[PDB]
Amino acid sequence: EAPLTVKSDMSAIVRVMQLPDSGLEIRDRMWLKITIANAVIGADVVDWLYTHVEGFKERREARKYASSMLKHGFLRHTVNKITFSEQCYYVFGD
Repeated sequence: EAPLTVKSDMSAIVRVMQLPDSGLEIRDRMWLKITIANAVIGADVVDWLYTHVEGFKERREARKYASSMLKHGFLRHTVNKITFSEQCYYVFGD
């Protein structure tokens, strides 16, 4: 299992996914049948956590961690501030 589980340093989690050798990779993705130079959103961030590592009960606990990861401010959305969603392709933040 990945070097994480679920309670790993939120900042450490986002950092991992960012790593070009994590599995998710945040820089290039596909959506709507197009190609973007920076996409992932909580949706992908999740599929990764669960994929790369694990520890969450189910899709619930999983989505719970991802959301908590975004709120922390480790992710950037296109809304008022952040407010997780996992629907509108987003990009890490800082």
